[PDB]
Amino acid sequence: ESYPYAITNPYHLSTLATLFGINAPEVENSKILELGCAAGGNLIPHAVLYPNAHFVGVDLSKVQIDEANKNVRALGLKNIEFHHCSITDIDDSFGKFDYIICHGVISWVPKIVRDKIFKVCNRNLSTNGIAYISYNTLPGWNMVRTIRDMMLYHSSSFTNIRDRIAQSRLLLEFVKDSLEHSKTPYAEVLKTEAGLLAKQTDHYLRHDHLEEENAQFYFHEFMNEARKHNLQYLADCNISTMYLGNMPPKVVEQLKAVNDIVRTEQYMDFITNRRFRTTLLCHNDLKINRNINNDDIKKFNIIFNVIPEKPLKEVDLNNATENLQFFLNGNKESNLSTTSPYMKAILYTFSENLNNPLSFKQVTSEANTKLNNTKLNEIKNELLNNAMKLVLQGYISITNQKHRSKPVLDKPKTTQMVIYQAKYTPSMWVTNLKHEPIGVNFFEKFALRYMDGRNDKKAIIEAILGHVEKGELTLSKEEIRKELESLFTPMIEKFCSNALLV
Amino acid sequence: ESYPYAITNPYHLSTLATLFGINAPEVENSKILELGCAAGGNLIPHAVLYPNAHFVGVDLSKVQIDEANKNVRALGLKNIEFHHCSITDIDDSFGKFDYIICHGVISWVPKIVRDKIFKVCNRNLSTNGIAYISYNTLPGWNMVRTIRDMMLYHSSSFTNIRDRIAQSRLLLEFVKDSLEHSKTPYAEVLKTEAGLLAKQTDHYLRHDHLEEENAQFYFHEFMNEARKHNLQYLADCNISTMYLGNMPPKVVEQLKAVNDIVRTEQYMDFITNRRFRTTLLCHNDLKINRNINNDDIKKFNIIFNVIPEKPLKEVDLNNATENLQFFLNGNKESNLSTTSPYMKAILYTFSENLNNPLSFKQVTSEANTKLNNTKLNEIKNELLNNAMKLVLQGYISITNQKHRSKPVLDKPKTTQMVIYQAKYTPSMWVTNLKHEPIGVNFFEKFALRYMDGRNDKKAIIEAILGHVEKGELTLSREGQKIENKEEIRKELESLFTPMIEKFCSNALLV
Ligand SMILES: Nc1ncnc2c1ncn2[C@@H]1O[C@H](CSCC[C@H](N)C(=O)O)[C@@H](O)[C@H]1O
Ligand SMILES: Nc1ncnc2c1ncn2[C@@H]1O[C@H](CSCC[C@H](N)C(=O)O)[C@@H](O)[C@H]1O
Repeated sequence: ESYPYAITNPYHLSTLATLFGINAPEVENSKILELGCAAGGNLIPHAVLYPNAHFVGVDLSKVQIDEANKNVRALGLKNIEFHHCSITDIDDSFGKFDYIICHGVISWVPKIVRDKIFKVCNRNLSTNGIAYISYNTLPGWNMVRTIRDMMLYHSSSFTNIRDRIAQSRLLLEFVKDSLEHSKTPYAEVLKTEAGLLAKQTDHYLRHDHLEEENAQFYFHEFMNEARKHNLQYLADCNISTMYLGNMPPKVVEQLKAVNDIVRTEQYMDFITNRRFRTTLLCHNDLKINRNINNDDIKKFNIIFNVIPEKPLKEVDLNNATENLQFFLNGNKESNLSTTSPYMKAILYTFSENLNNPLSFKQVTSEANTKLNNTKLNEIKNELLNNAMKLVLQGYISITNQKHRSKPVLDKPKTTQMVIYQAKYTPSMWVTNLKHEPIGVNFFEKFALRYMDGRNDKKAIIEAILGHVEKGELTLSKEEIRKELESLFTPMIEKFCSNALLV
Repeated sequence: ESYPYAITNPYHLSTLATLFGINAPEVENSKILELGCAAGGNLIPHAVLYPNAHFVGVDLSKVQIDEANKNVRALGLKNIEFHHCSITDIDDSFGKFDYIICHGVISWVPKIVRDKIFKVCNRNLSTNGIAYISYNTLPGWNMVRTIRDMMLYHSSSFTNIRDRIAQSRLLLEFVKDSLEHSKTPYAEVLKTEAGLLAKQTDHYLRHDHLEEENAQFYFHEFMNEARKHNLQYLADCNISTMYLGNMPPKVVEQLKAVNDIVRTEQYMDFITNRRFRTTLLCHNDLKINRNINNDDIKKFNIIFNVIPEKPLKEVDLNNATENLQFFLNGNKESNLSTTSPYMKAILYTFSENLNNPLSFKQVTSEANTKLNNTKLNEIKNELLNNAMKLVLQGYISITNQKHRSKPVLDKPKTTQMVIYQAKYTPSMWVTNLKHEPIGVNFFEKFALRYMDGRNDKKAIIEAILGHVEKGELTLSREGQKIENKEEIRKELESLFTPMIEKFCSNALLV
């Protein structure tokens, strides 16, 4: 189970670099390095997308690297190589990379390897390159460490990994039952954290990992190390963690009064109990511009994943007594509502383009055709006044990736990575065109096996029919017929709006 | 400022020893050692109370030990020694002690000194003696450490201790400002913690104290160190921290099943976020009896400090359907109510005996007089069935201390220690007979100066009046001053009766 992590997508690093006034290299011709890449699930899909780029993963585990290379051979990729070696084996002969991704390693490795990671992110980084390093942080990690301590101390039962996992689990359940009637805040925190741990699979409970030491960085100590290597802080990959606007305005003005972003970020870590950071680093020499304005939205392609409570053909967009509701990435609650004809036209245009970025001009022109082409100015005004605020709060995505051609649904066609995963892989998820893991059931997976752009609906349904009778697939003959076709159109919608169709 | 800590009282250690089947040494002739005694405010009041007991303090700070010796000399005590030396200087020549008190020390000292504290608590402890060691604990200490890390980080502004203090205060208020509207639970925990910290004085916030390393014990790690020295866990001095009865029965059954008290205690620390322990240890070879029965209440004198909502003379206790309310140490917020006439009679009896220990026979016979002396057996049954449960939950105090004879309020007489504190010391608090600091206002402190067991009420009032006229005490009406000789005499006579009640109920009168 080697997952892609969308937040490490080189196009995301490049986007964030653009936001802050850095011109990062074009992704399609770039060179990309992943440190501690495991079996390559966070790297291989990019190699498939960008045959003109070059990819290098490094991991100390020979079994993971062997699995990486097996999938490389299977996909026919000529642009990617995996090396079984330590990070500490990397030297100047590896060359310079435009993007360096190190996700979930630096907290778990000894000091000599942490120092090496910083040194590679300097020496092997291109002039305008971007380095990603993610790590656990105090104060938020305290609670996790406590539970690990708890599970180790009560786990002296037997010697086996397997046997010990079961009593770790029933210790989590025992904790739940213990706190049943407790109203204190700490009981609430511990109960939720234990519930999370219980949900996880055995690889995360296995006690050899529980015993592993975490570096327990504070942000300012991490940055101390990065600055020793002449790297400066660019951004967190979730920019909403940098948002100061939900705080009292005197406080915000005071935070701006001192100008250093590391101290401000550390302060926010202290008062928010921050447990994890996904940090972007770049070379000291670059001049970063943190002054962001509304018009900056025009620099980017935009995604706002919103689902309207009422369909478009049932509403009159110029009826301003009607407050219409849109659910964000979903949904119920966690939502927004508008009375504006212009904001309605904008939100309806985003809801037809889910996970398919639109330029400022594309969004506003398409919304204007819903307003009879008369409103372009008012629409541009409404988007300008709002977009960047919602981006900085994390509701809207910006990307340097371009709008994708509308998929043709007569003969639905998924991607090379996805067809491969559906045919040859046991996992119940696939990697979409945004480098996001998308969960699928058995019906959706078997159906993805057949979307090459050739087979029509009847053909795909028949190919799946080969699978149901000899399972393989079992759906929870005529009932099977229209049960299968009732599942078809919603599946196509899910694939088309989750960037699984080409 | 050197406070007494009532929880370290050797009579409290002895009481807990008795609860668990240990016969600890008689307090009045004992030998008592305090490690890291600072200025001796936790030791000196016992030397005053127990002329036939011997007391030894040890502290590394010359300034503190000098203050302790100044107060010993001021009090004229011959039974107490204060030594300026390290705990590492203690050896077999110091002799054996029946009680050893180490409070707020071991978490703050290097590993070698911690080793030595355990060693002393074995080698210098009498056969039946009790050692007390308190320390900060994980997981609860995480938050405190975090705030200290924050303060040190956010004030690094070179070179000025007072200015660094001002920056740390500014920081803490800035925190409170930042979290105002935010409703998340972490924000609330942090908010009140920084509130406590802002409340304190400058010596707790000085960066050199913030930089000091805490040992950060888990309980099982503390007990591992104690066991190396052949010390076993007796109990926590707040026994309510040991109580499992508020947890689901199946959980309580599993905990009871594992039959390891140190593991059970650790589990409770994890699920309650325990931040501090006050631990009693004793030699490994003593047989500790953990089976506690209702009738064990008969072994102890008892205090339950309850204030009735309604005066006894306004209620009929024999009424069984009326719900009567009682407020604990306090209160009006935290209370206990009952319709039982027998529990009512017991509760009014405790309310008349505040902070004065009562035997089982005393509680039940006095309760019976309220029920017309026909109820003795029912009242004994009520106390039997509820008392030890309330003890283990922390509501009722048990003590090996004797019942004290009633103070005669005619010529009120306070104790040697508090008459010293009131006359000769700047502090606004005094140390009562139970080793508790009791806050006093200016009128109460002045009054205490004059209660020698000779001055009657008229003479005490005349003395205080002299202070009001000398300019050293002012009385607000309020908020206009009351300046006329008569009418200040009037007001003083108004204030005297509740003051004598408060002293009487706070164990300040002999
Ligand atoms: N010194 C070293 N050099 C190269 N890889 C290392 C290393 N030390 C640890 N690793 C690798 O670092 C990884 C940490 S687990 C994280 C793996 C992957 N990025 C993911 O999130 O799924 C493991 O695959 C381990 O084999
Ligand atoms: N090695 C050592 N030997 C003797 N005293 C020490 C010591 N290390 C620290 N101390 C003393 O331990 C005390 C810690 S502060 C706690 C003091 C006191 N028990 C109270 O609670 O008020 C300080 O007075 C310090 O001087």
